[PDB]
Formats: sequence, C-alpha cells, structure tokens
Amino acid sequence: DGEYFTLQIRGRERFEQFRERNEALELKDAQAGK
Amino acid sequence: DGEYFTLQIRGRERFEQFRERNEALELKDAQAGK
Repeated sequence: DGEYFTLQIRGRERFEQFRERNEALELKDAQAGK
Repeated sequence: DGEYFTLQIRGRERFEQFRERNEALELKDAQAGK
C-alpha cells in the first residue's frame, strides 16, 4: 500500500492552472528533486 | 447541482506546490477573472 493526496476545485479557470501544472510538477519530482 | 474537477498526487514535494497554489488560484477566480 502507500499514501498520497488529492485536491478538488469547482472552477475551470483555476483547474487549467493546476492540471497543466500537475504535468509540469509531476516531472519535477519524477526527475531528480534532491 | 453543478460540476467541478479533482486532482490527485502521490508526492508530498509536488502537492505543497498545488495546495499552496490552490489558495492563490482560488483567489484569482473568486476575485475578478474576466
């Protein structure tokens, strides 16, 4: 098993920022990070 | 009723970025936006 987190938003104008960021940040950790 | 969105992440280093952003972006729309 393991643990994680989850965020919810009711605005599409803001989501576009997180979603797109999710991909960018996803690479930040998946690659190096230390 | 209505509609919204939800994002999930399994990394704390990245979440800190979205979470903190969630508050910042939340104000972007909640205030003006057009």
